[PDB]
Amino acid sequence: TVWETPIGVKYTLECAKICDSDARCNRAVLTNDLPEGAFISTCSFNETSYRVPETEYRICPDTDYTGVNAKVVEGVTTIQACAELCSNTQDCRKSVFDHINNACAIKAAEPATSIFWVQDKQFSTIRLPENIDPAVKGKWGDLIRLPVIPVAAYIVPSYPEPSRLLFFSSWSNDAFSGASGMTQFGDYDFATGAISQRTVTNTHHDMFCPGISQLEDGRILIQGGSDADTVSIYDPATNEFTRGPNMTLARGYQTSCTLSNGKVFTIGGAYSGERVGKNGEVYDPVANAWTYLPGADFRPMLTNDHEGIWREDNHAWLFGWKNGSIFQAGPSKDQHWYGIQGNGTVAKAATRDDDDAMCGVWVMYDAVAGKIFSAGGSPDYTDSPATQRAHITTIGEPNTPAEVERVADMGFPRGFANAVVLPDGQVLVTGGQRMSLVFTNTDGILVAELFNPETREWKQMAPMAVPRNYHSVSILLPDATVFSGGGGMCWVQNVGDSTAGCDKTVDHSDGEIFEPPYLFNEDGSRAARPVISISADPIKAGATTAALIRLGSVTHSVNSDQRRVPLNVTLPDDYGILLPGYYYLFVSTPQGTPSIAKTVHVILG
Ligand SMILES: *[C@@H]1O[C@H](CO)[C@@H](O)[C@H](O)[C@H]1NC(C)=O
Ligand SMILES: [Cu+2]
Repeated sequence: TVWETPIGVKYTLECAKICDSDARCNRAVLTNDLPEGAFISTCSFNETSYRVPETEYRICPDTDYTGVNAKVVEGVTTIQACAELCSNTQDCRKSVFDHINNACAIKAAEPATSIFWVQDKQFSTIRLPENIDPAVKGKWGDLIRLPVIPVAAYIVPSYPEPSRLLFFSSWSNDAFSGASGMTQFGDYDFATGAISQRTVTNTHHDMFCPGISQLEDGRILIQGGSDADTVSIYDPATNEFTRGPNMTLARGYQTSCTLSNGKVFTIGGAYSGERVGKNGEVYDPVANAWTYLPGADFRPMLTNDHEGIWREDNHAWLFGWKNGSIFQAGPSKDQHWYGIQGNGTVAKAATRDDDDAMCGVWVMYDAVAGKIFSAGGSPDYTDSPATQRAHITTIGEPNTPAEVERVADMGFPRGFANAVVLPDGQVLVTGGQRMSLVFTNTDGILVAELFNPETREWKQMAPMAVPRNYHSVSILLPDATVFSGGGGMCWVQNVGDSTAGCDKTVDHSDGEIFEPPYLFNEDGSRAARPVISISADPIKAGATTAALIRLGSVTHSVNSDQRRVPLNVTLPDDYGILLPGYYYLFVSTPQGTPSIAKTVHVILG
């Protein structure tokens, strides 16, 4: 028995309307689709327009705008009077009416401040609706609710294009501890909009805080984390998980990268296992064996962190390059080549910056010219003002110097931001916060920014709805849209222990999808997209505008699997440019408009 008020609110019919009249009433003697506190991208209820005496504003009932106020005024008794007050306040785009206390808040200016939109019966929100030109600024869809906070996500490789996204958290949907023989997992078909969860127990792996690398045959190698030694192998073709060999050394928060030769190198990972610097190691899918590399020395890639060595070897910016090489772009001030020959190899390649940029974003946007984009991050893991500084790092031959040029500063300092390269080799940076503060919404940037490497300039994109900071993700989707999601998670001392004491306002068990400008004509209508009608055949390197993009895996601001291979409309010879593994074929009109990718499985000589 569910009484649904006209405006759309819903109780679980005489005291009921008594309760709907008192903004302070949850119980009587309230059960909306979303819980109270939930963040929203769109009004969950029937809105109302409203015109001022001199001639407009949209009103969403039972909702709040959180963030700094320009003004709070105690006089006001009515939404209409709060609305009036906004019109008379210079630069007022958003205002809040507090039913309980007869108060009107004018929200401070976006994007200088960030403002969020929450379900809350105590309030009503008023807004001068932004006219957003999708041709200049793209468009965000509405929050997608998910069973599991997507702390880690990867595209499941399929034919003729992928349809699914796995994501995972820890032993719980919204909480982590230490080791626990289990991970909570979520499966989102973005063709059907279908969503399922599952507990993965068979690999005895809590995969929270892991390394992630897609192998040659498109299996995903999930390494360490809460079960610091345990390795899990995800088989797209059976959607089942297999136990890989224990790493030589227990790690968490380390990065891994697939190499030229379909081996996987990892270095660092002082978060879990022993709390000391971790030297390199390399997985051979063929031997099905890990090999400790004592000469792949952690010490040169250490950041200097206020929290010490726990953090310093974390989230290295690793790329497989030519002839089994590894480039380390950061986050440490200085960059380094690493090799797996003999027992190791490490050498300085360049100085990128005069400060470390922990969890800064990083992407190889042009493999064929070894161009790497980097921006944001913070000198320390947490309690650290993020940087606006960005760089193109140019890499020629493995183990010779590399070229770093400071390009223009981002519009916003970002810690814990996420990045994807797009078919045109533009980079989309989403989320992150002014000051790295683990488990916070604080000063989450909502405006996406698109860096043009051809121009070396930034454009501000339309704003998303939720802050995407610690434990968030971004990842390219086959239809050339960006998925942005997660945030939060709560530490509890033991597995099973109650989550009741956790602040869930920082938990964002959901995502949202960006349609970049390139999907829109000058009139805001969706551009006509090139279609493709390709052999589903393992093609090898060097065999015969367009671009390939390797399927992404992503956690903790680390996307080690994504790589843009620009083409001649004809694959390149070098596997250290064309890393083997599953890609996206993007054919795009010479105005800039791309296809729904066709999946292309590159294999080794
Ligand atoms: C494509 O051809 C151009 C000249 O035709 C060449 O310089 C370039 O290296 C080739 N591929 C890419 C992606 O640049
Ligand atoms: Cu974490």
